[PDB]
Amino acid sequence: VFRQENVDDYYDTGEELGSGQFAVVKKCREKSTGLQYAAKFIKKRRTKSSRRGVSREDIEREVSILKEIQHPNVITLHEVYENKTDVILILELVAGGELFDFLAEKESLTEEEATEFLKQILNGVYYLHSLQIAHFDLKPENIMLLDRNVPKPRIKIIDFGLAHKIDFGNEFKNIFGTPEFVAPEIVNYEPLGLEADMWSIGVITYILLSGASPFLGDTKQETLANVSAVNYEFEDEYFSNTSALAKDFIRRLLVKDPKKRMTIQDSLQHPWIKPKDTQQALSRKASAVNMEKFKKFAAR
Repeated sequence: VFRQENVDDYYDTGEELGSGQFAVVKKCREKSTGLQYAAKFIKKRRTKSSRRGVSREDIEREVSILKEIQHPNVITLHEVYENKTDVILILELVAGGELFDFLAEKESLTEEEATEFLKQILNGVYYLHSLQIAHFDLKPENIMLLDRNVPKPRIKIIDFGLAHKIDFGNEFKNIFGTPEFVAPEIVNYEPLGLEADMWSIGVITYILLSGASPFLGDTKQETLANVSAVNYEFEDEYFSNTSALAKDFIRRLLVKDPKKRMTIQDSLQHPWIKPKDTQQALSRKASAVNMEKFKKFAAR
């Protein structure tokens, strides 16, 4: 059971900010404080038999995950309402748009500058994993900015509709997510855990440095074969001004066996992320993101 009052008693709701299949997001303003939020209206599935709406079980999972988390790089739940047909999540307002679109507006980006945005994603996932929460849905459109018009912008990780508590005593298996971004164990209906987020971080980093999707094929089913076999390459047309350390980073994340894939702790320590000496910090300032190609990717 959630707040029963009419959301309109405490909030002035405004214009639409987007819409998944089962949700509408509007801008809103809390009457008692004048602060701005965003109200996500999730459609309740009313009859078990129905394909429309979201089950109570899926909403309660999202909400109790969201209630549980408090960190500068993940989105904050303010408050939760419900009525006959919806569950209404009052969420923090993330106004800066997708990180990839903002990066596409620069004249260039060194591997050094890129690592500073990526450190923010790494910190968010670090916090999550330390609470045994797997996001299960990391992809660029879920990496946002609080505010784009400031010196050093803050990354916000959004969208917990797929997130789960990993419980030590029981396998979790499922197929879900976007084919280009999901790990092999997801594709193959094998046991899942925190390692899937690590594979998605690999896919994101690859795209950030090159503007190419590592596993994207000509049809959905080709993309899945690509993922499952770990069929990827660093082709020179894309990666020829990309350092050895960045390549090694991606390679330790894009790995079929999840027990052998890098952990979140391991990756905060990797020498691409934390240089150990002058040669390593040099060649990271010296290396550039492939900007011409990258811009094209955020353009599609």
